Amino acid sequence: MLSPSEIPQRDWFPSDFTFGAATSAYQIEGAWNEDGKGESNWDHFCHNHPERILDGSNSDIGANSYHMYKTDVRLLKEMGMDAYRFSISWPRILPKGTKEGGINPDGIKYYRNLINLLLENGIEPYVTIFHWDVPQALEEKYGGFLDKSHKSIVEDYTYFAKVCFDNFGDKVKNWLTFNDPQTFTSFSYGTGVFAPGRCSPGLDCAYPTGNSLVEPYTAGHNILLAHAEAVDLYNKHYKRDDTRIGLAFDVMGRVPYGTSFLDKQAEERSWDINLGWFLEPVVRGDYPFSMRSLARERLPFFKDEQKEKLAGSYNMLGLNYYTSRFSKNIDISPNYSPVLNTDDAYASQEVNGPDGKPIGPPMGNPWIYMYPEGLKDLLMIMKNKYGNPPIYITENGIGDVDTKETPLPMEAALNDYKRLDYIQRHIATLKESIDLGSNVQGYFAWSLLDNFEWFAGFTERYGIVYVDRNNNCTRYMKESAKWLKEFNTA
Amino acid sequence: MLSPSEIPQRDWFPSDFTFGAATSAYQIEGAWNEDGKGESNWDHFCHNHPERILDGSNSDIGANSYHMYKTDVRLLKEMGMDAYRFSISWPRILPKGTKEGGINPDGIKYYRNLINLLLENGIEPYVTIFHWDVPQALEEKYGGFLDKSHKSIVEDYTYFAKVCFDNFGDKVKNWLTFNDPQTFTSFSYGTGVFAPGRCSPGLDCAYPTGNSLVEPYTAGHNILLAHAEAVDLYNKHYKRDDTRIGLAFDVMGRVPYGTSFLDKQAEERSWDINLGWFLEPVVRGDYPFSMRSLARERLPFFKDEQKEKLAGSYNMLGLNYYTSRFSKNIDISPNYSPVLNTDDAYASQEVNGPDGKPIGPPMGNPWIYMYPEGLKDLLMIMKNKYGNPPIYITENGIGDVDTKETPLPMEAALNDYKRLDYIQRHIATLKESIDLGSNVQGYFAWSLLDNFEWFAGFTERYGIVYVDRNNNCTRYMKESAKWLKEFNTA
Repeated sequence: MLSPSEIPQRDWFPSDFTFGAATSAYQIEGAWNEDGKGESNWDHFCHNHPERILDGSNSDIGANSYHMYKTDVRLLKEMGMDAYRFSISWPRILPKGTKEGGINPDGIKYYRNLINLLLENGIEPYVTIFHWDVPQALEEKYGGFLDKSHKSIVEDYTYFAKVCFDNFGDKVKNWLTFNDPQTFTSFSYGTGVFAPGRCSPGLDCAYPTGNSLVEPYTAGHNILLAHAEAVDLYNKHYKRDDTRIGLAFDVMGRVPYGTSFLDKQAEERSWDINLGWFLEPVVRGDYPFSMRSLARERLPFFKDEQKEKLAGSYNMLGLNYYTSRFSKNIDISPNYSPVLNTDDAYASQEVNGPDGKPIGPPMGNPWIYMYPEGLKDLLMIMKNKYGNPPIYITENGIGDVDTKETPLPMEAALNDYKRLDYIQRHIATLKESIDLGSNVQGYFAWSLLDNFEWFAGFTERYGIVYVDRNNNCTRYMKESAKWLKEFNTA
Repeated sequence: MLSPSEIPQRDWFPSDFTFGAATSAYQIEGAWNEDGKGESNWDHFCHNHPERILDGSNSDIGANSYHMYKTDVRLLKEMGMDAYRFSISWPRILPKGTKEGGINPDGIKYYRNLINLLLENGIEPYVTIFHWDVPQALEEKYGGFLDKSHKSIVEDYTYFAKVCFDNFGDKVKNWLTFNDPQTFTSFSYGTGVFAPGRCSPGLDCAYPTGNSLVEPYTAGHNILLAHAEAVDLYNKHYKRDDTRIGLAFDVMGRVPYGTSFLDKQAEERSWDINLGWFLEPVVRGDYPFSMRSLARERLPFFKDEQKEKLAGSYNMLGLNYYTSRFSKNIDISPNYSPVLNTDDAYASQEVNGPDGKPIGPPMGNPWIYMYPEGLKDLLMIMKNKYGNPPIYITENGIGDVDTKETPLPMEAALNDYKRLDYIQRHIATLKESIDLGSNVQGYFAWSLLDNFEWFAGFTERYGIVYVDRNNNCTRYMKESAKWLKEFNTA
């Protein structure tokens, strides 16, 4: 348990530092087929493959934030949050996903009202343009981000961004093109645990007719081109001195498994395939050398023109941090063959070190182990290797397990001391990292609300604010939310 | 240049520290076809392709050390050298390079007498078994180290090794299986400037029908297998508590060209392809990860049993250092295709940094630039990354250019102050390295004598002792030799 002097204080950070909460459209909105909203890959996947969701649920209602946005703002305001990061639903704005399909007026109106209400309450909006919700129309037309041409999806995404810029740009000063590109490509096309659920034949996913060694890279390539093109557009016609744009990467810290220089090299390849994959291209205009030498022809090349648009295509960067892993070396040899795109790193990602102990105490769900040190390591890397750009921890939190077999009593769900302790530690880590020179400028507690958790469905509660789906999605502040309130209010 | 207090003193090093000089058989012996000595790849290359030698010479005479070894020993004694590193001519011991061809008694006689003379004069012999002089018989039989079976050359070398252990093991306490395996493979089969002169079609060498991207690796693989087999034989039947065996690697220091992390990565790949290529296998039993990822199938895999014999196959390691280079990153791209095996590191090795200035002052010939710091970097790498094993700088020196067009007058050749300054600086660097914890135990000035310099023929004088080939290879000490004498006997 942290001691009194170890609990972070708002005044530990500069006056302009940003503290907020975050969410994603498909996870909280609900109203999935309401007011003209088009169907998304996730609507499709959940409805057609409930057996691929842990509890067979879907986000038809989620946290019902489409209808309850005023309450979400009230909660953010009561907590004294400086900002709120949320995402826009592509199919809710462009039901057909394209210009020809037309812009959905109600979709525009919804985010318009949410943005104005936030600003009216002094909360700065950090708008994520895309969070895995691809219009099913594009998915059917050309496989969405699997688009072999590297043109259709890029054009349609760019137009989608243009729509957000045209309608919200006068109000929004912070844009995030993508969120978690690595998890999206690896889970949607590698292990196929995410919509549309594709993987190599022989693997266990809904559609074992893809290629876990190629499709993740194809999609990743399209995401980068889309990002570069959107940023080019924003810069040319929408940017203002006081506005910024970037993207957020999902990243787990990497620590050498053992003492051999071999594990340090494995650790190196691991940061590369996780963070480098999408970060290096926006920083320097191309993928990490490691990945190029290992994925080879399975990793598409950029044109010199694309490298240019990509290099430096951001004013700030988001970092979604939750845990870390020990990276253990795997030699190139006839005995080993990569199966998943992530195997190209030639390193196993271990939870337990050589002493058989976990890298950090388990937080509850199957993958989160508390290791704040990794966040510092990550920040030091951003600082010393990637130009120390403005950083925002766009996601940080834990999931409280709550299953039909082992329900989490409301009272316990509210007394989320483990979550509180975890959040406090990472915030403390940021304070340390800042003193060390890290250009981090904000922290967003992940999940303002308890909501849908993709393949985990509703088996986990990540919110700092409880949502009782049994009672009109009523929100109740958890101890974590209450401390943050005290923190920002102090 | 170096102030009085900066000049190294013998008392700067431990009393057991070793100071010596070195040479190689083909470069100094002469008597290429005397007393039953068989023809070597180098005898063949020089005689058949004199046009591939800068001054069209050969080493039929060299420094005539076969007949003049006695004076070589006297010089070494005069300088108070602790040890003498020389190599054994494979074809002189085994004219047909094999057991069936029989052992040549005169060959055994010569080295046996050199060894006894050295010892009776208190000079420790450090014997290099192979220094590029492959019996032509084996070359014609199966291409020598190009042996596609990875069997014949291995057994023939092992037997050659056995012959050496049998006849000299009782007196020799320090063995070096190979010397400069990287230069040998790269120059003999990559650029083709070394015997037999093979390179990829389209390249300029005597036999542009090889493969500069494959043959260097094949030969390298055979060298490693040969080494492991010889060390295994040695450890099982000849090694005594006071004897040691290893090999020596040629290595240029690598420094990132610019300040980008990309050049640090390039620097990394450069150490790997130059030093790691042969070092990592004898340390851990396999090639560097970088090389396997880049050379791929052109880099043979070791059987588990071979990996076992290779890992830890040495009691000491030799390092042949002369200069360093700035490693500049080269991205993997459809625009770049490796032509030479060395291009596999995706890094250009530059003499001049971004400021257009050379990494170090030019020492005279076309490739040596004085950069003592590079030696320290190398020693620290050995220390912190490769187990800090006993290290002997088995080679270090410079080559005084002496051509027909621009002869080096004897007076100018004897007053080799550039060489003297260069040697004193590297010796100082060893003292600094020892203080940093380096496990270096000795230093060998390269070229006891002025001699044949491979493709450079006699256009360069690397000796600390002048050899007047015009007279009868009469030897005269240079200022460098005189200082070393003062140094050792002070």
